[PDB]
Amino acid sequence: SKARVYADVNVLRPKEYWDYEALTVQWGEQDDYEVVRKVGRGKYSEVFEGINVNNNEKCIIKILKPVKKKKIKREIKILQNLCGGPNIVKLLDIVRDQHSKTPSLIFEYVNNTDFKVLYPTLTDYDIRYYIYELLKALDYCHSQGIMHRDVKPHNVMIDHELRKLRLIDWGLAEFYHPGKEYNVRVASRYFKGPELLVDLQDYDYSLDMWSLGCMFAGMIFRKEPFFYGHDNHDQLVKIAKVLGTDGLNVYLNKYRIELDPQLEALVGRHSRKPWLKFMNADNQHLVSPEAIDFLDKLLRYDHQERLTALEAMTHPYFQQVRAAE
Ligand SMILES: O=C1c2c(O)cccc2C(=O)c2c([N+](=O)[O-])ccc(O)c21
Repeated sequence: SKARVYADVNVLRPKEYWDYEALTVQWGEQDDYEVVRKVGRGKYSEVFEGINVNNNEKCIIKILKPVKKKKIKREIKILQNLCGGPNIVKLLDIVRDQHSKTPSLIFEYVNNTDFKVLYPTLTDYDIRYYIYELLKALDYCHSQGIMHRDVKPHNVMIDHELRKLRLIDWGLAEFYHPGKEYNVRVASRYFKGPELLVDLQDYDYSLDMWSLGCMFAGMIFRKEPFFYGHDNHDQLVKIAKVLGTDGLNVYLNKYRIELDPQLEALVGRHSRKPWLKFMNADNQHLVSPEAIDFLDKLLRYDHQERLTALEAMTHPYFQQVRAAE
C-alpha cells in the first residue's frame, strides 16, 4: 500500500530534509527563557507558559522527559521543516539544562481552552470553521511528506477569543516513505485507525484522516470519545459495532490481513449502525446532512478510501467558511 497523494515528496527532496538521525542540534541559551507557570503535561513532557528575557515576549516551554536521542532529533527536524506552515505550532529555539542536559523546545506562545469545556460552547459554524483550520495544517504537513500520527483534541490548541488554531505535539510524527513499514503503536487509543488496530504497517497520511474523523464525530454528536475502547482489542470491537463487520472483512481480505484468533472472536458479527442513529436532543443542533456526509467519507476502514486533507477542505460542508475567506 502507498499514499494516493504526496507519495514522492521525500523521494524528490535531498536526504538532509528527511534524514533526521543525521541532525546536529544547535543548542541555544537556556537563560533566555524563564518558566512562569505550568499549563500542561503528557507522558513525554511537561509544558509551561514562559517568558523570553531578552524581549519579555511570552512563549511556550516544552521540557522533554528522558527519551532516546533519535526521537528528539525526529521531533526537532519535523518542526524545523514545518515552521511557517498554516496553523502549525512554531518552534522558536532549542535549549538544554547544562548539568543534566534536559532538553526544552521553545515555541511561540499559544493560548488555549481545554476541549472538555470549550467544545460544548461551539456553534454549528464554529465547528466547521475550526475543523477547516485544522485541515489546512494537515494538508500542509502531508504536502511536506509528514504524518502527524497523533491527531486528537488535546493536540489541537484553540484560542476561541481570537479564533486561532494550532496543531501541536509533533513528538509522534514521522516522514512518509513509500513501502516503509512503520510502528503501529502511535496515536492515542480512541483515535487509532483500523490499520493500527489490525497491524497494517505500511500506512500513510490517511491515518490522520481517520483520527480527524473520530474527533469530528465526537464534536457533532457530543459523544467524547466517539469510539470508547478500553484497550486496543476492544477499540476495534467498538468500531466494528458501528461500521459493521462486513466492511471489516472486505478490508482485511483486500490487504491480506490475518486477524488474531482471540481478537477475531471479540469482534463478532455486527450490522452497520447508521450515523443518524447517533442524533439526539443534545446534538440535534449540530447534526446536518452535510456533516453526516463529510464524516461518512472520513471514517472508512480502508485508508485508501478516506478523503485526503485537500479533498476534505472542498466538501460543501465548509462552503460558507471558504466563502468567508
Ligand atoms: O506537546 C505539547 C505542546 C507542543 O509540542 C507545542 C506547543 C504547545 C504544547 C502544549 O501546550 C502541550 C500541552 N498543554 O496543553 O499544556 C500538554 C501536553 C503536550 O504534550 C503539549
